[PDB]
Amino acid sequence: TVTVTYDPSNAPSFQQEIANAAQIWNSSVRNVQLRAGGNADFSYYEGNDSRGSYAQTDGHGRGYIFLDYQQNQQYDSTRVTAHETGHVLGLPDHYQGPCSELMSGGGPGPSCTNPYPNAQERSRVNALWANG
Ligand SMILES: [Ca+2]
Ligand SMILES: [Zn+2]
Repeated sequence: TVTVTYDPSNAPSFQQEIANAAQIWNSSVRNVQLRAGGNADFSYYEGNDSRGSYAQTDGHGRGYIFLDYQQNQQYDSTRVTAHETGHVLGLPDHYQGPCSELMSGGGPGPSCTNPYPNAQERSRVNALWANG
């Protein structure tokens, strides 16, 4: 198991939802775990961007996530935050997917509140982190 360290301190409005998203990923996958702490690999920020939330990441643990205020009010914020964290873990956008896919993001609309990755998404993250 590898540990990826995140810094939540620059997204003060989202502390509970970041904790929730980290606990959802930690409860779902075996080969990587997320922990808050110093000398972090990736960081969370907040603000306004009409495009919504986004991730600037290499897809293997590094970079940052921007959490947009409007998207996190109109959609379930746990799903949004867990979704963007999925990009840092290596998973791509799949907007045409159903609500049971976390990586379909906002595609299924604001009635979809599911923040958990499905079995295939879990398997893919485990394989991407199998060798660190
Ligand atoms: Ca929620
Ligand atoms: Zn996405």
